[PDB]
Amino acid sequence: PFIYRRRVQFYETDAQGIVHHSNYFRYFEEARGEFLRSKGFPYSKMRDMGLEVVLLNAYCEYKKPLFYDDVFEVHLNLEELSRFTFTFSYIVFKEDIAVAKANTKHCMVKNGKIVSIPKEVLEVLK
Amino acid sequence: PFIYRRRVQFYETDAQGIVHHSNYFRYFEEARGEFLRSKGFPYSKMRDMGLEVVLLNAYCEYKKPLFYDDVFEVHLNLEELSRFTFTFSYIVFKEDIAVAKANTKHCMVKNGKIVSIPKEVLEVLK
Amino acid sequence: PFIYRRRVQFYETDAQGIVHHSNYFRYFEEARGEFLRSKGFPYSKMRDMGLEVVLLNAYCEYKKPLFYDDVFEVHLNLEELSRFTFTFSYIVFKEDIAVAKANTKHCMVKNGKIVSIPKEVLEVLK
Amino acid sequence: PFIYRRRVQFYETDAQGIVHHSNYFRYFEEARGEFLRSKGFPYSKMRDMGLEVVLLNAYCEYKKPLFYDDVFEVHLNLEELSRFTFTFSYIVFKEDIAVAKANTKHCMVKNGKIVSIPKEVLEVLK
Repeated sequence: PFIYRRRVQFYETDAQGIVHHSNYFRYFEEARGEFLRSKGFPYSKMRDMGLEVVLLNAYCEYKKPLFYDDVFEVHLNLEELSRFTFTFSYIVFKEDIAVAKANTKHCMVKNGKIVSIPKEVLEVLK
Repeated sequence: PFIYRRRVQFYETDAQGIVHHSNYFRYFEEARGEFLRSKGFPYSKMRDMGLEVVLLNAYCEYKKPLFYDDVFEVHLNLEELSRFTFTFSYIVFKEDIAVAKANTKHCMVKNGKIVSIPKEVLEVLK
Repeated sequence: PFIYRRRVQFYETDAQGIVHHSNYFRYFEEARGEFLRSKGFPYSKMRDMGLEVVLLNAYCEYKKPLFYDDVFEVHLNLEELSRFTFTFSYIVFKEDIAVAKANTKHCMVKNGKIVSIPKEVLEVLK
Repeated sequence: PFIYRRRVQFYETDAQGIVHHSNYFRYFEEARGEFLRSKGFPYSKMRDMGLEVVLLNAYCEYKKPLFYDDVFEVHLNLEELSRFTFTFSYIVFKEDIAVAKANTKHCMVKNGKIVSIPKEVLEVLK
């Protein structure tokens, strides 16, 4: 898997003393960005071409909480890649333990229209 | 449905010029809270008993974006209610149009253990 | 003063069990947006005139915390209005107690350049 | 100065295409946490000693914007250290340009009461 390792910041918690559920999606976005950066085609360069990566749906299942200052890892895997869309899966680990699992499906946009994924992008995703 | 009506704030947008996907989960939480408040058993009073409502999983599908200052409505429906858990469904409307759909499943916790849903809570959920 | 009323949402808290200090600036932004809307000249209309209101500096003094589900008011007052800038002050009240005080200073841009505040905009600020 | 390095995440931007002003206070919090960790006395350890660091006031002056994917540094400096309070200042640099300047003032509590800053804590702040 591609691994993104991250520490919980205080502002990411809520009054329950855990990381708020909505912030997991932010962590997944950070992981996707580092995935692309690490492969040498950062999302920022995609945006310079006039490409947008559009989120279609997202799912997260929450098994155990994350606390302030916990070190955790998001292990990302490409699940599906078609002409128009791609799907990532994510497992969030803390110590030995899967603390959450998720997935996100995406498509791509240029000049206000859905475009098939450029071969240059297929290369880094694959 | 229970209806929650809300306007998009500037800080809820990102550089794509849309509401960031993670904020939809925050909007659903606001809707759940107003649902309970409106039925006269706000979540805050549940927390005073020493009850926690725990999110198990969440899903959102994104059909059309929301923009800064858009007025939108979250229409909430109780989908499932068992001894231990409950599931809400959500449709986000803007003007005539379903802009996203979602669901969240929850359970309840007291004194570090999963508890069956108190009859008082069943009453307001139903 | 212009009065903006608001309830604290659960995601606005952190593990300290209080509203995270950064969110106060979001509440002030909401208050400014409601003030401009009340005047019949929402910020969205300004954006449709190729204008941006740019924040110069911000300060907040935190006296007492806000907790999840607290109802509070933000009292907004214009402090300064000049050719190019304006300054608002804010007092956040909970029940009849001042819980925080703040101020923000702003200017306006068009075409990536600083413009004199349009006369139509001075009219609603004053 | 203590140097904290950071990259802008997409969710930290707003529709203006810049980092929302409220997020700067989150970056400063991250910088403080890294400073304390570097000293072998993370804030999490303080929490395990029934202590809380409470923010008194905060100020930020915004000179130039940060954009999505910008790498920047926060230079943290202790400005004041007294029996009960301490003050940090911050300069945010992008490339070699100061983009923002700020400061935060803090005190410490235990049992819901203000305590003198422990000697062990003064030792790592100084």
